[PDB]
Amino acid sequence: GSSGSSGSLENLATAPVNQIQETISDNCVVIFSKTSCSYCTMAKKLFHDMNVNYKVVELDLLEYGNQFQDALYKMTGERTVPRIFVNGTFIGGATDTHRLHKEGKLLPLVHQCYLKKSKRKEFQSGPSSG
Repeated sequence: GSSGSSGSLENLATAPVNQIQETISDNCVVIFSKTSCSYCTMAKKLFHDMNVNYKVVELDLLEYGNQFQDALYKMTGERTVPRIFVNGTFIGGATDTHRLHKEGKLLPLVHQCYLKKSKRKEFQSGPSSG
């Protein structure tokens, strides 16, 4: 916690939020959690047991954690952890994600990120200069 000399941050067009959007877009499953909660392990245990290659990231340890921490809070609307992101959509948290698998509302997506990738007759948005 820090008080005073607050209410002013450098201006830039490279917010930490955009950096994440790309991560979830490329990757298949990203779990943004910290090392201050217990549920943090639940998520890992859930996927780990499912044998579904997952990608967790500890913000607490990350120097710029307080940053990527907020950006997410806006994409989810809450500040709870861990945080599971599938297909650029906050399907829910540790508990929620756990329930889905049961109702089979999580697998249907897990088999999508990778699906529809193999080279095929399809136009995709890509950068180009010369």
